[PDB]
Amino acid sequence: TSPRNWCIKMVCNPWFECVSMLVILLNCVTLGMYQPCDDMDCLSDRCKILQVFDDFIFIFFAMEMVLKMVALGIFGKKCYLGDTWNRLDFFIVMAGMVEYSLDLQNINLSAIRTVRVLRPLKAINRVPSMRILVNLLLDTLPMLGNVLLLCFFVFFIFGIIGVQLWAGLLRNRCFLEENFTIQGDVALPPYYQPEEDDEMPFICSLSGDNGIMGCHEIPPLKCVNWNRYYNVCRTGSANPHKGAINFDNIGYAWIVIFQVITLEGWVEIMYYVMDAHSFYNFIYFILLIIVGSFFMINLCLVVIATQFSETKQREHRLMLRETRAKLRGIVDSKYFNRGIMMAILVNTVSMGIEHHEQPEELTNILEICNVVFTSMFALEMILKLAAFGLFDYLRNPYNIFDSIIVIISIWEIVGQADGGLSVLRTFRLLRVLKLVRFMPALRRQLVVLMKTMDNVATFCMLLMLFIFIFSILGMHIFGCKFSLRTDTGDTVPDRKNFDSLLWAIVTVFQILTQEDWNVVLYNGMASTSPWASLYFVALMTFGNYVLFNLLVAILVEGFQQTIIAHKLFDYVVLAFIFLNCITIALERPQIEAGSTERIFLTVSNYIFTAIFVGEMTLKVVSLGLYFGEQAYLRSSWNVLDGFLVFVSIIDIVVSLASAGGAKILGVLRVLRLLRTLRPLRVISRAPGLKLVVETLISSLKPIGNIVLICCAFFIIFGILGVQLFKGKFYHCLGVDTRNITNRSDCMAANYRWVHHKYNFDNLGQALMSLFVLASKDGWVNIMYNGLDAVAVDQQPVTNHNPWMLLYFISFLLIVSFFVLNMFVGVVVENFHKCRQHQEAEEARRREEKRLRRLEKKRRKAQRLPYYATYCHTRLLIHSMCTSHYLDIFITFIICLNVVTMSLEHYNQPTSLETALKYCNYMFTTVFVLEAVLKLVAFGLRRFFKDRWNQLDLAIVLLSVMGITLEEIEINAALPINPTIIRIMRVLRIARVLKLLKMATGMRALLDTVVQALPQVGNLGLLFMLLFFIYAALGVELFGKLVCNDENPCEGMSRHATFENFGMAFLTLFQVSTGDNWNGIMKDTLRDCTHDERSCLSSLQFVSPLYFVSFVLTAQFVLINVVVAVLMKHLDDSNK
Ligand SMILES: CC(C)CCC[C@@H](C)[C@H]1CC[C@H]2[C@@H]3CC=C4C[C@@H](OC(=O)CCC(=O)O)CC[C@]4(C)[C@H]3CC[C@@]12C
Ligand SMILES: CC(C)CCC[C@@H](C)[C@H]1CC[C@H]2[C@@H]3CC=C4C[C@@H](OC(=O)CCC(=O)O)CC[C@]4(C)[C@H]3CC[C@]12C
Ligand SMILES: CC(C)CCC[C@@H](C)[C@H]1CC[C@H]2[C@@H]3CC=C4C[C@@H](OC(=O)CCC(=O)O)CC[C@]4(C)[C@H]3CC[C@]12C
Ligand SMILES: CC(C)CCC[C@@H](C)[C@H]1CC[C@H]2[C@@H]3CC=C4C[C@@H](OC(=O)CCC(=O)O)CC[C@]4(C)[C@H]3CC[C@]12C
Ligand SMILES: O=c1[nH]c2ccccc2n1C1CCN(CCCC(c2ccc(F)cc2)c2ccc(F)cc2)CC1
Ligand SMILES: *[C@@H]1O[C@H](CO)[C@@H](O)[C@H](O)[C@H]1NC(C)=O
Ligand SMILES: [Ca+2]
Ligand SMILES: [Ca+2]
Repeated sequence: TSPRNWCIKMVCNPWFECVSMLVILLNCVTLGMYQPCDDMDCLSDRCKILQVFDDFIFIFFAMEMVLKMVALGIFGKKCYLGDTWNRLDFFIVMAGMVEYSLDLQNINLSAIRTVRVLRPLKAINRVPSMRILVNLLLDTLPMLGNVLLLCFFVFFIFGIIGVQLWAGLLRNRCFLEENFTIQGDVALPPYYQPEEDDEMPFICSLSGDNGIMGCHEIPPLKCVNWNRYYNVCRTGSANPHKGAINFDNIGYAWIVIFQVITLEGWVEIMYYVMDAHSFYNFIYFILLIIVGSFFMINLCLVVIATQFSETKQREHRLMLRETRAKLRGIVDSKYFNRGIMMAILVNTVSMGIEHHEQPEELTNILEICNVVFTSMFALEMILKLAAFGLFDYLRNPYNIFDSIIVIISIWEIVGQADGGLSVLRTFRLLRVLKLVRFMPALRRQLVVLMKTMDNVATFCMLLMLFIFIFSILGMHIFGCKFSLRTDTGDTVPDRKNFDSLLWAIVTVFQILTQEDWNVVLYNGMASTSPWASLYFVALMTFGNYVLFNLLVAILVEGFQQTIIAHKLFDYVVLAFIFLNCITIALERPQIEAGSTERIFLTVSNYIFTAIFVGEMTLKVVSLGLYFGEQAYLRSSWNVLDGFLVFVSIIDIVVSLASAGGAKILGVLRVLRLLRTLRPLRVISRAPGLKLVVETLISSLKPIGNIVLICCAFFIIFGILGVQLFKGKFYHCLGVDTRNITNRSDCMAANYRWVHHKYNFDNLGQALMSLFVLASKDGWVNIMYNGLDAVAVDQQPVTNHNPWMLLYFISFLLIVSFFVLNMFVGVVVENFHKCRQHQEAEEARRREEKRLRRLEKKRRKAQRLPYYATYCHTRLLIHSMCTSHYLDIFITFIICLNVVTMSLEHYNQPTSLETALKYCNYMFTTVFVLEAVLKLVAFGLRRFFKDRWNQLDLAIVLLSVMGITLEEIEINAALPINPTIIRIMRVLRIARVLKLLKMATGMRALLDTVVQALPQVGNLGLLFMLLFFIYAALGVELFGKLVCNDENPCEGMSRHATFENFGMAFLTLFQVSTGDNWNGIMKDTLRDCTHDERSCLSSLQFVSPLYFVSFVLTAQFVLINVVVAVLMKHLDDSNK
């Protein structure tokens, strides 16, 4: 109409969208200036003027809303409320309206002011690339419901188990005697806490509960052993971590299960449970990690990638002067280019040399070397501008880059006064970048990287919007609430606080990286209220398991003589290895020399070596070593076996030379190390593992380019880190650690000059620290040491140099992107391979698939026995009583049962327990009722043919057994061990599995997993084998690292040490998960007090290599498991 026609021109003007986006950004800026720790009551100039800007923004929002409705109409597909984000704009408009109205009413209500945080979210529709990406993501969400209901299963089952088992156990610290006698001066705390004010508790075990720590393992204080008086322990006070980790409710159990889903702070709470209740809870925690933490979130990645692929396909288908030439010859000589390559390589080698307290002569050598190299590069500059000419030089901008290097280098040489020495040295790294102009494959690889970034840009902008929104929200609800109490006289804020928007963003990024996010969780959820964990859950989930899987999907979709017998020899030699491996699983460095076990191990090694050399001889006489083709050494695995047997012979010969053991000890160490590799012949002597290892190696080459690029970035950033930090990572750890500046002041107080173990002195330690950063573990501590570092030899101060965040976050982001593109590379390769075959086999299956269609045509009607069940008092059971309306009843009763076990908690009112008992009776009776109905519906033919009614039978049998045993303790007929009742309550959870019948989508998803078990099982066997090899190596290497008070460990706490074999197999399982593995490495490389040669040994050279190789191999094996599942998923989606 005419009134609409007045404003359609303005509202449809792209200028209107431009000014809209501009006011969105200005609103974001006004939000950013919030200072919760400083902005109390808004009694300042900045506060009032920002309130004025927010008023203006609200005015503009109301104006744009009203014009858009009057010009587009209301409540219709073409009207204003047609598109989602128009409705969202409506929502924030009304929210601001009510906020302003309540502000007029003089009501503070800092619970609706927090709604402002949704305002930046309006920009999502004002950028078309963002619009289309978010539209696709929203459209691909609704197919994600299946994995989320799987999430509900694997949270609810374990939460019920936990609340039934460990309810309230966490509380029970260790108290004093009942009628205790003290002369006076009451300093004895009510219970015992080893560290001040209960951040590390001493959870005991009640009498009657078989815990492991039972209040007689307390440390004797070091006079008067006051601690020994802590005799008995009863419940009370608070659960551990400021009342944040417990299993009392089911909400708390869900919080804890979420924490161990993120694989952070895991062994801490596992050891709480072990302290309190039983030693056998590692089964509970490991079964959760394997299922809940790996087969769950990676199923989310698989489902998101697959569904996004098909939604992209769907939307796509919807559309459906003379010597110049002479000198030119020397330039492209194919020998001069390699000469300047060698020049640049030795230049970067020279650059990496410098370190802390470098030799006085060496720095002069380096500076003259720099002069030589810049002179050579300038010579190349002049010769190339001469033989080519000014225009020919500028034709390729790589020449421009080289000229830039030349000019900055000569400027650095000239700039010897000030300023230049601080920065122009730091630009020397660009000289390394000249290699790309030479190496060919590293041109196409970077080109395809840029092709990816072409689309990754919009996702990156989306990510920063998301992180900004959540940082604003956190800074609201947690603002100035993390004030850590006094420690040296003042309440120093936690470094992870939310007080300033800079710290808000860096803390939200920290949490997104899942490193020390539990510290923030506890320190926040004990500040506001226990419901504050929903914020962390929403952040971590919506970010990590949705947006990032979206990024992965974006990349993946973007890239589109004598007699010889060989009948059963392999199985028997595999048996012999099993035996050898259980001979290898016992050499703990604690068996006393000359014991029965030592002798048994020696003789077992003797016979096993005899058997293996015998089979080696058999094979070689069958084939021959290298005498022509098809010999013994024409295959890799035979070469490996020969290598192992040769090392075995060397070891036995040297061992028999034990006399004169001086100077050969290192040889013995190396020979033991190479012994531990012997459990690797299974791959050769088993077909599936052999094929899988070949497939791994084959998939390893197409990602080689990215690996080399990532290693180059590691070297570049390592040299950069050496440049920035030289010897700044020294801090005066003492009783005061205050009012002291430099080493001289520290020695004045005589405390100590402690040296951090993760530093940037050398380039090797630079690479170690960079690997720690890149693996998202313990990187916050390194970042704190980086920001705090002040100068060469004095105390770091808190946040001295907040600019290093750029380095410490840019490294994480770049390394993370390279790792993501490495995965995406594995998938593409594998798909290409299978797709090439696939169709061939599947064609024949489709020829058989129509036969299966013909098979169902046979199935039409074999006179089903409904009539025999008709008129026999059950004409209604078989037909009217087996309808879906009778199964909605069963599902509803299942949900009521779920929500009624979801109500148990510690110290519940007795009335609630009685009501739950009555509800259990109700539900058992009804389950019996439809069990009998189903049994009368049909005889025993289909009763054993359903394969699912048996599940109902088992459940009803468990339920009736449970209700029957309840009577036994009503009448006290027989003394029943409460363990039986425990098992029965905890097993009542089996009534949940009845939902699987209706959830056909979950059935399909779990199936798609199930027909991946060839590859998945072979990879799992490989993974166990890798743990075995690395555990044996670790036991041999770090076996004797004593952990006591005088050697305070950081990561190997109680059973995570390497002493035994299994105790090391656990710590390998812990390192693989990436929880406090950096702590374990710091524990190993630890100079001791000359108590042992292991501490003084070559640990520094070999411990980091051990840990890095293990972490890389474990992660790669897991990636290959995931890609196998994903390919089978795409194949199933094809059919
Ligand atoms: C390549 C990326 C993917 C991972 C980085 C691998 C590093 C963990 C490796 C390669 C460089 C090695 C470093 C080379 C040099 C050294 C110096 C070495 O000797 C020392 O300077 C400390 C002892 C001393 O001399 O006082 C300590 C081991 C270390 C850090 C090495 C740590 C382990 C390192 C093997
Ligand atoms: C192109 C579109 C899609 C980008 C959307 C993201 C922006 C809306 C976000 C990303 C970066 C944010 C900026 C990050 C940094 C700050 C600095 C901040 O100022 C302060 O740091 C003050 C700190 C203090 O006072 O203690 C003001 C908000 C602002 C500009 C933010 C405004 C909102 C920005 C631009
Ligand atoms: C996408 C949805 C499902 C999650 C998005 C996160 C927020 C919209 C929700 C989830 C967590 C909730 C918070 C949980 C904890 C806090 C602190 C909590 O502390 C108090 O009791 C202070 C009471 C007061 O004086 O306001 C009050 C509820 C609140 C603000 C909640 C506000 C709304 C939050 C941030
Ligand atoms: C079957 C093959 C293919 C590999 C299986 C080997 C391991 C999975 C098993 C078999 C031998 C078991 C080990 C047998 C003996 C020991 C020593 C044992 O040490 C002690 O308990 C001594 C301390 C004490 O007695 O109090 C710890 C368990 C452990 C490591 C066992 C851990 C689990 C092991 C390594
Ligand atoms: O959550 C995050 N925020 C972050 C912010 C910055 C940097 C990293 C961030 N992270 C990661 C943290 C852990 N987690 C999976 C790790 C690797 C994972 C993977 C690797 C590559 C890839 F392309 C997709 C998924 C994977 C999955 C299965 C495996 F078997 C091995 C490894 C999700 C991403
Ligand atoms: C070390 O700190 C003290 C304490 O103020 C100061 O006087 C001195 O100049 C500093 N530098 C030294 C001793 O080189
Ligand atoms: Ca950690
Ligand atoms: Ca981690």
